[PDB]
Amino acid sequence: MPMQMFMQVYDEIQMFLLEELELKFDMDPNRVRYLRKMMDTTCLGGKYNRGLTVIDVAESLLSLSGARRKRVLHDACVCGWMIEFLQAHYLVEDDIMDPDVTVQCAINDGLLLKSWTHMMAMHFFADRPFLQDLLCRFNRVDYTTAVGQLYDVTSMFDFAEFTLSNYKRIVKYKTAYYTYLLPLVMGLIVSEALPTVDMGVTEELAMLMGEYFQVQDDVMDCFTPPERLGKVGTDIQDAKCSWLAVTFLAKASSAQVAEFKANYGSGDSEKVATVRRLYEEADLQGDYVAYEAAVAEQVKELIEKLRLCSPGFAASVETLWGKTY
Amino acid sequence: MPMQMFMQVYDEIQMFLLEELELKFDMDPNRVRYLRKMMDTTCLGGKYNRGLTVIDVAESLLSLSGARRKRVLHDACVCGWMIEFLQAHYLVEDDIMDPDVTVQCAINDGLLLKSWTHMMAMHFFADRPFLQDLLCRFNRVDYTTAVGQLYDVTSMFDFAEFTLSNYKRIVKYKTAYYTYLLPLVMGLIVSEALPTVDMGVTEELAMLMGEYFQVQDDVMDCFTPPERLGKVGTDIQDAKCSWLAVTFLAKASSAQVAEFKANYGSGDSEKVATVRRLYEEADLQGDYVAYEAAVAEQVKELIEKLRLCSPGFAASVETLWGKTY
Ligand SMILES: NCCN[C@]12C[C@H]3C[C@H](C[C@H](C3)C1)C2
Ligand SMILES: NCCN[C@]12C[C@H]3C[C@H](C[C@H](C3)C1)C2
Repeated sequence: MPMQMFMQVYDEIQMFLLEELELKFDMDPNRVRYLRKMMDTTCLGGKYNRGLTVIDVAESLLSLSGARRKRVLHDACVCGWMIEFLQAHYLVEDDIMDPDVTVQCAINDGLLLKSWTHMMAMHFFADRPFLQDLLCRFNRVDYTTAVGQLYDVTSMFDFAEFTLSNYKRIVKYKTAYYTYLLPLVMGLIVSEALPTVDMGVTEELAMLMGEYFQVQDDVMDCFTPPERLGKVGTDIQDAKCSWLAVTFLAKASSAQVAEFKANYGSGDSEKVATVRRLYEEADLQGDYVAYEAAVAEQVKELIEKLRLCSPGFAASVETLWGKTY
Repeated sequence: MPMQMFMQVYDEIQMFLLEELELKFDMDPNRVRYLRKMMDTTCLGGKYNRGLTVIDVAESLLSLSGARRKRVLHDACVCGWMIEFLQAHYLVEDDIMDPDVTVQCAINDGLLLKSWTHMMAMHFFADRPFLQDLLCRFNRVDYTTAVGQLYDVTSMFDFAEFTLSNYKRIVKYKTAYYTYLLPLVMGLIVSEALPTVDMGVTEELAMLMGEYFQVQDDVMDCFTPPERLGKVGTDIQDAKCSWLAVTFLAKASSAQVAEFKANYGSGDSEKVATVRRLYEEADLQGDYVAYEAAVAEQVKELIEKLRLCSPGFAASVETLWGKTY
């Protein structure tokens, strides 16, 4: 029922957007089918964890507070696709980062994908009291993410910034807000229970879960072989401010730092291997286990303060945490 | 007073955005001064016709309807910078269209410039009744523009689309809405006189003025020498669906069309010259004078229907039309 309802609303949303282009923007059939294909390509095929989290938060708060149920569940599905379309937008912008009409069209796709989040919200929520508050929180998180991307992309320019506090600054702004905080908040807004939750504990839980997720992602990026990871690990070659790099630099010897600094940020297979060798000598995959355990305990503790005053909200945050854990 | 007040609010807006980054987003000084420089580079140096039009519409509707005056004029300046920042955003995206951190940063700049339009509106209008209606109309026009860019960029793929109705479809969506309609509407919203105007005549006037402007721009792009135009004309080489191309194809002989089709869309200086030669033989610069006269009359007529029920609104639309004429 969750995933099948999510896809049914996707069809309903795509139909509205495409017909709006045809009826109001004078779009010809050829371009409408092109945008249908582009929309399907960029928005489908993932796991929908962000979008399904909105649904899971909504179903809890209506059962643990008949016609209002159908409306709140449908809104949740629309909110979930807003975040999924937002995610599509970011991925397209990341592809560009890696008279050419294919680049013109990718740029155009990125803009349309973002605009579609506004168009679908201005339609399906036109008569909701929360439309303005929803758009403002959504836009604020999107800005947050663009700021986190700036931090990420410049973290090796101005190793001074290879610190744990700065790594958390990147993770929180670049990933945690739109991936963990925004799905929860949007489920609260469609359930009209926004002021009934402690946003401090909720923000802290989202920051922690995104941190937990990003550290595991950083370690897998370096040690998981390409065919099992789903991609080729690129953090070392790209000089990324990863959890491994910042943890290494704090426990490395002076000449190990010299060997790291001379090898980091290169595509040469042997220097990349030298970095992997350095990481293993420092027992970083052992520190990784301990670090995730500590965060996992901090997550396990903060969920209980949340349930003291917001019981039903907490079960979905546990469901979301299990998707990460 | 108009331009000096517009720049004073720019300083006030920049200060709020940068301090917000420092106080709320944990941004370090080095990156704040970088974003100050980026903001100044992309947003200043133009003519501010879009932003100053909002001011000119606002000052008319308060004098031709003490504390309310200062508020409406300040709002207008903020609305004007929203459009100017939106214009900065589009120009940066156009530059991209023409592990590289300069491309990463340009992409990031484009996203920030757009987000800043939301951040500055959610701040300075947080207590205004029109905040939601403003954001929805602004977002709709931005979507319109992305759609017009799609039409523009694909007009030579799928010469079938080299038609006058399609040229007007590009101009209207790609340029006219955000350059001519949006400044007028935003002046109406800060003056709270939105339902007091005939939006049909207003939309038609904006479409016409953007058409008038774009035809003159197309002709100058081809015949005005580079040092006098401010740039190198690129429409022929890029196979653009220009006013010259669509007007030529309707009055050309079969072999002149064959000579056009064989020469259009190339960077070879001699084929570009062959296209310019073809354009002159068809007396397109004479048809250009007649065409602009006809539109100019249609503009001169529709401004009077607008003043019948909306007198003060019409003087600013005349001021805006004079900026084009
Ligand atoms: N390397 C991935 C290429 N896939 C693309 C998917 C989508 C957005 C971009 C432009 C096209 C449509 C092709 C990137
Ligand atoms: N060809 C023009 C280069 N100017 C730039 C201005 C602004 C936006 C982009 C990235 C930098 C900051 C450099 C383009």
